[PDB]
Amino acid sequence: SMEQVAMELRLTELTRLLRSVLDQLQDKDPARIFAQPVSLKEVPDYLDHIKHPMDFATMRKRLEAQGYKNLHEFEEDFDLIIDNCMKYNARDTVFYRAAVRLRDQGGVVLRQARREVDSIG
Repeated sequence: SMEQVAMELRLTELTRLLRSVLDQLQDKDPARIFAQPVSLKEVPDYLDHIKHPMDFATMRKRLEAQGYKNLHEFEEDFDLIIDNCMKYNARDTVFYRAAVRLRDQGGVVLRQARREVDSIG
């Protein structure tokens, strides 16, 4: 139908905007701490601690399959990256501190993304 196509064009445009948001968030991780999944070869107990692991490559795969229907879903995955790290790693670690900085800096980007998504519909 024509409606399905219009819906698909909106999803494609949301995907465009989320790709730009993802790129901007990932620039706030210059150490690439959150770039890839935590390795189960190197942290064999990880899934005993963290039930829903997340990282920027896994988000990018979902994104390019147009798997985020709305900004809320995308933010849920970003929040998992941060929140998983702040539980697994202690406060005094480069990892925890990297998450805090990513959270704080990403807040600004996500604030304007919400306005853009609402604004453009």
